[PDB]
Amino acid sequence: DEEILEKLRSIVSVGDPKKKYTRFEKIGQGASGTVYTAMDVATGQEVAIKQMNLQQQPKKELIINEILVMRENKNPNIVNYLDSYLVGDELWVVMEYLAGGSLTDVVTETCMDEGQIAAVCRECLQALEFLHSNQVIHRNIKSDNILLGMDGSVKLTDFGFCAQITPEQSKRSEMVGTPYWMAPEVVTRKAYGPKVDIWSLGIMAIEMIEGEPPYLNENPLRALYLIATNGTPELQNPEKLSAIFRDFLNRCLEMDVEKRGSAKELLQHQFLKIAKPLSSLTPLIAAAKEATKNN
Ligand SMILES: CCNc1ncc2cc(-c3ccc(-c4cncc(C)n4)cc3Cl)c(=O)n(C[C@H]3CC[C@H](N)CC3)c2n1
Repeated sequence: DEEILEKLRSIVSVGDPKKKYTRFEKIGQGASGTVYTAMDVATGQEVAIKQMNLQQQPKKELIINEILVMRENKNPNIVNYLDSYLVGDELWVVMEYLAGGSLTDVVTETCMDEGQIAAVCRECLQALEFLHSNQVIHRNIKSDNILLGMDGSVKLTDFGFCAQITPEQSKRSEMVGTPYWMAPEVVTRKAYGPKVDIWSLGIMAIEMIEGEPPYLNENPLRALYLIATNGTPELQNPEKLSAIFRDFLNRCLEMDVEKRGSAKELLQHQFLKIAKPLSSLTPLIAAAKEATKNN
């Protein structure tokens, strides 16, 4: 529709990004747009800006929904929205910039100890508690969507797949997310809720342990089948984990949605009590950057 486009345009101001921001440097590109780093002229704040051609963009309703969700869900454990501009047919969206890279770089190139894993899980559960208390389900938790500051701060990004629920409609039933990280009830199209994010967090903790989510060697379709049929995945070497870490994982990856922990109750779990300070993550960030120099 041209109606859905006009609705998208209406929630964005018309203006020039260069009035407030400079030193644009392209760090990425794709169909969904070009991504730059840039700087706030008045404050010196480094920012991340996405340039997007609106005409060609499919499923504009998801762009409307992401912008709306960010504007009303600002939090220290989220990669926050700063501003947006319309210029001609292109949309510019300004976000905080995190210079420490993604958690994916860390889990694929380093060995995290349990204190560092507990820290990351805590910060993520803080974001999830905030989101769920505002009836937002992320539905795409994975290390790729966890970004790190150079001080070890931990923030969640990418709200392109999130669902807003209501007491009227408090559950969803559609297969949305990234296969390896999807909870069984999502994969098999049952009525589901916020605890699907708790499952995906459990899979991300398996990333921090083993380097990959379960079945990454398989194609996405085979992985969906395996999740549906196996339920709670198995660790290669559970012997290597503490009793309290194993219990934390079990409570994230519980098949029974009523038995699975909420974000609020996992924030009280004993595993998080051994978390190291976030400064402990900066050597991992340094390692990850070194590892990925050649790409
Ligand atoms: C790793 C470098 N550090 C970093 N720090 C911050 C960001 C912020 C964004 C971003 C997020 C959301 C929006 C958005 C929101 N609402 C509507 C619309 C239309 N857009 C736009 C932007 Cl620019 C972004 O894409 N990346 C790039 C990374 C994203 C995560 C990915 N896995 C790696 C690249 C970022 N990278």
